[PDB]
Amino acid sequence: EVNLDRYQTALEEVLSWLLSAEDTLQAQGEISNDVEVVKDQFHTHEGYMMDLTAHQGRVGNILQLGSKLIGTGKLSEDEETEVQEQMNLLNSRWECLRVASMEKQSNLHRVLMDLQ
Repeated sequence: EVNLDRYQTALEEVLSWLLSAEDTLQAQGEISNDVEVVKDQFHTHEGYMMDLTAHQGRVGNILQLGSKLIGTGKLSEDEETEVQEQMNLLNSRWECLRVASMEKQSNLHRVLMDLQ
């Protein structure tokens, strides 16, 4: 029961962080025509990908905890359904950010190999 609570506490935290990191990526806007802003944008996004990587460990940890909870057989019908929906969401929201962050990294690095 404390498992099911420690899990759900980490889930809201990572999930919230995930909406925030989306927020951040979608505020960044467009890559600069100015090679000077671009380099800044590039070195900023590299700290973003460092941050991404660390939170990738948290997402997996919650995926492990969630799964094992299901696996114990010790969850009720509803409890299981919910842990199941939560991991869909965690999987899908993570992958959506992870892909856009990788695009951005590529577009940023490509536009600097060009211009800088």
